[PDB]
Amino acid sequence: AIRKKLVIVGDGACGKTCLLIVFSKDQFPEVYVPTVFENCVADIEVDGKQVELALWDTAGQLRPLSYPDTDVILMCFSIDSPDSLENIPEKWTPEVKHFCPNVPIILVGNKKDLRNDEHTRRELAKMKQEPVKPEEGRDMANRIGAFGYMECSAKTKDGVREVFEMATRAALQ
Ligand SMILES: Nc1nc2c(ncn2[C@@H]2O[C@H](COP(=O)(O)OP(=O)(O)O)[C@@H](O)[C@H]2O)c(=O)[nH]1
Ligand SMILES: [Mg+2]
Repeated sequence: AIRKKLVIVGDGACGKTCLLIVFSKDQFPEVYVPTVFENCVADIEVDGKQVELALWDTAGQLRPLSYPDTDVILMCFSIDSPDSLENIPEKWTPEVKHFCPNVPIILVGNKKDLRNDEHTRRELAKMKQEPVKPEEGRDMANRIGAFGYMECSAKTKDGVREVFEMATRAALQ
């Protein structure tokens, strides 16, 4: 199998750990771990090629120790948090491109299921905000030079497989 290292970064609580666990175990977690700490390698097949994908979780609140030899980056925000999106160019892209200057980035909008959630929309409206729109994610992907923009929901599994398929294709370049 082809072996590739993936590192996932982004604001705390934007769904990184749940995304990794739903992809690798096909089950939304019932217990809380800040970062995946065991069994970090998942299999995936892309265009006939077997690829082993090592999944490196991070705390988004030492962290640069995860960056060496990375083959692809998942840079995440949450669709229920316009603030987590604004931290993409202000915090995460400067850090990732410093330690991983030419590693491909997939920009990922997590928690897609909350875009139409009424509690989410009510909480954001009291701050004069609304959920991130897909056109905003695409614009940000252009801004930071990401290989692609993907939306997903770890809760519903919608788009999860596609995120990692796109990341693997980017890593194989
Ligand atoms: N509604 C919804 N909640 C999610 C989703 N993914 C993760 N979460 C919730 O969001 C919280 C933070 O998730 P976590 O993966 O630990 O975030 P991390 O700090 O970025 O690793 C937790 O309460 C999760 O249950 C999702 O896709 N949809
Ligand atoms: Mg986590």
